[PDB]
Amino acid sequence: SGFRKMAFPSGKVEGCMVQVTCGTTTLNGLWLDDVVYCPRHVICTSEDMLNPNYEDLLIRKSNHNFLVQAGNVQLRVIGHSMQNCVLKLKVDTANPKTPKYKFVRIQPGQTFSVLACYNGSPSGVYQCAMRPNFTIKGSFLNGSCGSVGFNIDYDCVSFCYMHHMELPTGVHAGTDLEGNFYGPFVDRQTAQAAGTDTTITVNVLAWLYAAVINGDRWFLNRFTTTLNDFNLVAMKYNYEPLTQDHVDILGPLSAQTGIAVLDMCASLKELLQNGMNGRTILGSALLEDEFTPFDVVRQCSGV
Amino acid sequence: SGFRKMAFPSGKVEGCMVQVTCGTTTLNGLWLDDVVYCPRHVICTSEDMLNPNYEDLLIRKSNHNFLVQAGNVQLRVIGHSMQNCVLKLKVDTANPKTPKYKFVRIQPGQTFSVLACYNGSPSGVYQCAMRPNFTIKGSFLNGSCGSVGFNIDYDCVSFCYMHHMELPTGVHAGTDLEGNFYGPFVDRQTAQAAGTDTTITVNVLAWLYAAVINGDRWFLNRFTTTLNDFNLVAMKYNYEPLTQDHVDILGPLSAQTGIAVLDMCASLKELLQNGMNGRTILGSALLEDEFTPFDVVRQCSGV
Ligand SMILES: *[C@](O)(C(=O)NC1CC1)[C@H](C[C@@H]1CCNC1=O)NC(=O)[C@H](CC(C)C)N1C[C@@H](NC(=O)OCc2cc(F)cc(F)c2)CCC1=O
Ligand SMILES: *[C@](O)(C(=O)NC1CC1)[C@H](C[C@@H]1CCNC1=O)NC(=O)[C@H](CC(C)C)N1C[C@@H](NC(=O)OCc2cc(F)cc(F)c2)CCC1=O
Repeated sequence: SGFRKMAFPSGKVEGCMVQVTCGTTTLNGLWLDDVVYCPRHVICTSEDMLNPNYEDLLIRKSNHNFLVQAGNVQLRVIGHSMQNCVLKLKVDTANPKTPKYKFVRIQPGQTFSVLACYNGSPSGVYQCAMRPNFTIKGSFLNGSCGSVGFNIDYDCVSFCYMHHMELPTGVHAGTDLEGNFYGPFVDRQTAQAAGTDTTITVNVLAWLYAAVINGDRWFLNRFTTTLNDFNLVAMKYNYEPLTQDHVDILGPLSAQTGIAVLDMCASLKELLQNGMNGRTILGSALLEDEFTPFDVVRQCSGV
Repeated sequence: SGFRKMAFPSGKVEGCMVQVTCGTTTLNGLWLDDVVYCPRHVICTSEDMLNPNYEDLLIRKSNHNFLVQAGNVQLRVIGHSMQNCVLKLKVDTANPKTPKYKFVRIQPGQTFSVLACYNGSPSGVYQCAMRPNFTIKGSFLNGSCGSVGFNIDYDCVSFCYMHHMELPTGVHAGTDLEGNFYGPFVDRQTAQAAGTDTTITVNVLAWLYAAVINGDRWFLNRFTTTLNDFNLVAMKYNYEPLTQDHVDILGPLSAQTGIAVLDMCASLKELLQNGMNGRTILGSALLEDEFTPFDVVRQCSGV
């Protein structure tokens, strides 16, 4: 039946993207009700970026210094504040397309859709994971800042991510919609370290289950293992330690397949220890960790 | 900056999806102006599927036998015809959300976004290639039939694909919107062969260029090659033969990188002959052929 990297439909979020301009800097804003959210570094100059005092930079700016463009229509800014690393622009006009929405801080290992935007126009949509080190493996060029990540909950959009920066590793960092960075990152042009990039173990198990449901079951061995024994081998390969919570989350996938979580851990252990010998699992020659159990169920149940 | 499998924004296509029901069969329709398009096998019973005479099956049906539901509203069917393997239902109400659109037959090697739908509700969106053997590597469960593939041309939606069937290989087949199958497939439950699944060579070169633009350039060797010499090695590995058209399409990527197409062919030759030695290119341990040159430029230029 197939297994694919799948984003949520983007339409509800498309009608929320606007253009925000301050001096020479143009980027993306999120227009919900009568508030527009964007990265505060919209106020920064080329050289301000080395060590900006946002409080002093923001103080030289008034309502009329912000150009907020929905399509071809200019909105009137009647208020501004800084919340952490986001600028909230109060506007005269409530977005008539505002969907039912929430702001959530996502946890590491969870996935969301990114609607990649330039000049407040939606460009494309792809799925990302908040990696254990609070980075994402995105596709973000000059102009993409203010692009948002989100989940759809039948009708309700859960915004979880706003894009701010690229790290030397070719990897991306940003905030929740209250403007708190995921991870230790700051919005300034300085040397910044993402930690060691550990693998989301529960996600790899979900993906090996997806493989089995789709008839790909060569990597299944005659062995079994224990939490402590598997987790000794995880540690060696920079895998997140598997917990009983993780085992319980996988139970619907165990139940559907008839393969005990611990039997799947044994298979994973030998793949980690032996490699794949030029063989592939769901069209990949490496172990994929950017699918959650929910993602696997959703796609293998048809939500 | 990153390189990712990216779909078009789906919103324009979301407002075009309806539910089509005939007897016990429910699937997806495309509502454009006052016409609804869907797979003709909507009229089929469990056993009709072995060898259906669609003409005779369609003759036992009237306008009122078709239930077309846009959200919670029933549309009135005032006409029906069969065009090849699609049913066109004429409806009283023109879709008020009809975008500027075209129907195109895509060529093999070109890519499109699939909006995976169940019960006329959009589920998710992912990018596919029409493979040389006229199959796609999708994610399609019971209920997905009538889901469409499309390109966006600034404002104009180019619908190219409607989903009909799964092949034994776990691989998918369907029609253009005039109801002509891509490839030799027929809408009946019989043993059907996709041909040998050849690699789209121009796409792999585009992807090796994308790798280089994103700073991943280990697979570059000190050698060069000729069309005829590379194409002798392509043949061995079931790669599409590279033509001077293919070379010309890649020129903007050559020009931006300073790497001659033929120098990139030499790199590809040694990867095909030597493998990757457990190394990765853009996070893949195999050679990716589902990105076109346009896709690479679009993502590496920010369209
Ligand atoms: C957005 O602000 C944006 O799109 N702005 C509109 C173009 C005006 C961009 C998005 C980046 C740009 C390229 N691809 C992206 O995702 N972000 C920034 O400009 C960041 C602003 C900071 C204040 C957060 N920014 C500035 C630079 N930071 C830097 O040099 O850090 C040290 C560094 C980083 C690195 F990756 C390698 C190094 F060796 C050193 C550049 C990176 C960045 O994201
Ligand atoms: C749609 O019609 C659909 O979603 N219908 C709504 C559920 C009522 C489905 C989509 C398929 C179903 C599972 N995943 C899909 O993508 N298509 C069909 O039902 C096809 C109808 C035919 C008339 C085209 N269909 C029927 C079966 N065909 C078959 O058995 O062919 C021989 C075969 C195929 C195979 F893959 C392996 C074999 F060993 C033999 C099943 C497959 C199919 O797509």
